[PDB]
Amino acid sequence: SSKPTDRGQQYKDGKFTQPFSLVNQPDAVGAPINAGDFAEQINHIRNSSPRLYGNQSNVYNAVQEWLRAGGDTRNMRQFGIDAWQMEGADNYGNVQFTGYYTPVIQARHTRQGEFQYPIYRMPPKRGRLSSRAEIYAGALSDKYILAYSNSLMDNFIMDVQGSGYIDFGDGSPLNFFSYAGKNGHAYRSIGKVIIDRGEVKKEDMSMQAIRHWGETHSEAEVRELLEQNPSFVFFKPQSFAPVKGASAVPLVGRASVASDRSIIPPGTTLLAEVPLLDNNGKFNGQYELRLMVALDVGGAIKGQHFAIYQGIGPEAGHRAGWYNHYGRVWVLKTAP
Repeated sequence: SSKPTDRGQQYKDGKFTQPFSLVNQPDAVGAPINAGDFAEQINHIRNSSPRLYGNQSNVYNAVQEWLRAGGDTRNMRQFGIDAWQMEGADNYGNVQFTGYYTPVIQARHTRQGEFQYPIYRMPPKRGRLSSRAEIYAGALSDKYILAYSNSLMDNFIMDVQGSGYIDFGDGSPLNFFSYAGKNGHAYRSIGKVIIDRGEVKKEDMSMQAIRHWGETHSEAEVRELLEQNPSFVFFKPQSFAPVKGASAVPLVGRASVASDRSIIPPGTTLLAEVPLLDNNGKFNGQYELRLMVALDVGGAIKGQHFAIYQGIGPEAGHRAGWYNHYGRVWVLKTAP
């Protein structure tokens, strides 16, 4: 018998042969520890997607009533809540949990250390003529610099997206910057370049592939590559815009996940025992009972697999990085 337990896998609920198994009562003790966050998450659905809210409020309401009353898994029945245990990837109830987050651009107000890569606001017409290479070489006046970032590649991802969040590190709130304009040069595919060079395989090309490539190469190498795209993007300050997933609903850290729309539709409520990790990123045998809502999707997120949205910034990125563990999940539904 081969039953590994190094990644959080457990084998105390027997074998499952159906995608969803209705349980008398979840094999989980205590109450969810993220009630507050869950309430905030539901509110976001009520305000940002009234159509989805109206389709799942029966579940949200029942769950909320259960939580205020105590939140003990042994008392869910009286609220009409049914718990459907997921089979897991190994058919033993072990569901795959990865992590994901919203990256932030670290920046400073003046050139210093690694922060040598300026992000610009719209310059006058004449200044807009310069190609990327020329701007890199100092074509634009310093007065149009919005911030000095520590990553040329991150600046390019931002160019493609059209917006991004900048963290100046001074404790102030995150600054959101949105599309303001562009230079006079047509863009060229950076993805295409690293493909024709045999750096990345055609099927592996994604924004994350380009992002990762920049992290493992020198700025000199990144600059050389980036210069192949003469287009350049200009930005403007914008009032904060909360991060939304594919359901167009603002995501709340560790209270929302990305899931397979085929087996777990958006708005679906999840009760999960999430494996706890330390600073090193290792499973210590401890679990966390959380309530989460499927509000996003992904290309590599299919089947008995959930990607827990960790939030925004470096801390969230650390958690989202070393996350590839297993836990138990019960879909909560109201008895028809």
